Amino acid sequence: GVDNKFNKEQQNAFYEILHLPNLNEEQRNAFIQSLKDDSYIDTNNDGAYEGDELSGSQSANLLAEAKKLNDAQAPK
Repeated sequence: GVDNKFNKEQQNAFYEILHLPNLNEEQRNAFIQSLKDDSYIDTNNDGAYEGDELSGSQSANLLAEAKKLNDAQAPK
Protein backbone atom coordinates (compact mmCIF):
# COMPACT_ATOMS: atom_id res chain seq x y z
CA GLY A 1 0.00 0.00 0.00
CA VAL A 2 2.82 2.44 -1.08
CA ASP A 3 2.52 5.07 -3.96
CA ASN A 4 5.02 4.79 -6.94
CA LYS A 5 7.18 7.72 -8.37
CA PHE A 6 8.44 8.31 -12.03
CA ASN A 7 12.01 7.31 -11.31
CA LYS A 8 15.28 8.47 -12.86
CA GLU A 9 16.13 5.32 -14.82
CA GLN A 10 12.77 5.86 -16.51
CA GLN A 11 12.85 9.61 -17.13
CA ASN A 12 16.26 9.06 -18.73
CA ALA A 13 14.85 6.55 -21.21
CA PHE A 14 11.75 8.69 -21.73
CA TYR A 15 13.99 11.44 -23.11
CA GLU A 16 15.89 9.08 -25.40
CA ILE A 17 12.62 8.02 -27.02
CA LEU A 18 11.74 11.70 -27.43
CA HIS A 19 15.03 12.18 -29.28
CA LEU A 20 14.16 9.72 -32.11
CA PRO A 21 14.80 11.54 -35.64
CA ASN A 22 12.17 11.12 -38.52
CA LEU A 23 9.34 10.95 -35.90
CA ASN A 24 6.30 8.61 -36.40
CA GLU A 25 3.62 9.85 -34.00
CA GLU A 26 1.69 6.60 -33.68
CA GLN A 27 4.90 4.84 -32.67
CA ARG A 28 6.15 7.57 -30.34
CA ASN A 29 2.86 7.51 -28.44
CA ALA A 30 2.56 3.74 -28.14
CA PHE A 31 6.10 3.73 -26.75
CA ILE A 32 5.59 6.88 -24.69
CA GLN A 33 2.37 5.42 -23.28
CA SER A 34 3.97 2.15 -22.18
CA LEU A 35 6.47 4.32 -20.29
CA LYS A 36 3.49 5.58 -18.31
CA ASP A 37 1.14 2.51 -18.06
CA ASP A 38 2.88 0.51 -15.18
CA SER A 39 1.32 2.72 -12.20
CA TYR A 40 -0.54 6.36 -12.17
CA ILE A 41 -0.33 9.66 -9.91
CA ASP A 42 -2.16 13.02 -9.87
CA THR A 43 0.77 14.90 -8.32
CA ASN A 44 -0.56 18.29 -8.94
CA ASN A 45 -4.02 17.46 -7.60
CA ASP A 46 -6.11 18.67 -10.50
CA GLY A 47 -8.17 15.65 -11.39
CA ALA A 48 -6.13 14.75 -14.43
CA TYR A 49 -2.91 12.81 -15.27
CA GLU A 50 -0.74 15.10 -17.40
CA GLY A 51 2.71 16.38 -18.25
CA ASP A 52 5.39 15.54 -15.69
CA GLU A 53 2.96 13.13 -14.18
CA LEU A 54 3.47 10.96 -17.42
CA SER A 55 6.77 8.55 -16.67
CA GLY A 56 7.31 5.43 -14.14
CA SER A 57 7.59 1.97 -15.85
CA GLN A 58 10.05 -0.91 -16.80
CA SER A 59 11.44 1.68 -19.33
CA ALA A 60 14.76 -0.14 -19.95
CA ASN A 61 12.96 -2.79 -22.09
CA LEU A 62 10.79 -0.25 -23.91
CA LEU A 63 13.80 1.98 -24.55
CA ALA A 64 15.85 -0.82 -26.09
CA GLU A 65 12.76 -1.70 -28.13
CA ALA A 66 11.82 1.76 -29.37
CA LYS A 67 15.49 2.30 -30.19
CA LYS A 68 15.61 -0.97 -32.11
CA LEU A 69 12.70 0.15 -34.29
CA ASN A 70 13.59 3.80 -34.88
CA ASP A 71 16.86 2.29 -36.09
CA ALA A 72 15.34 -0.60 -38.04
CA GLN A 73 12.69 1.67 -39.56
CA ALA A 74 15.21 4.39 -40.39
CA PRO A 75 16.62 5.35 -43.95
CA LYS A 76 19.79 3.56 -45.34
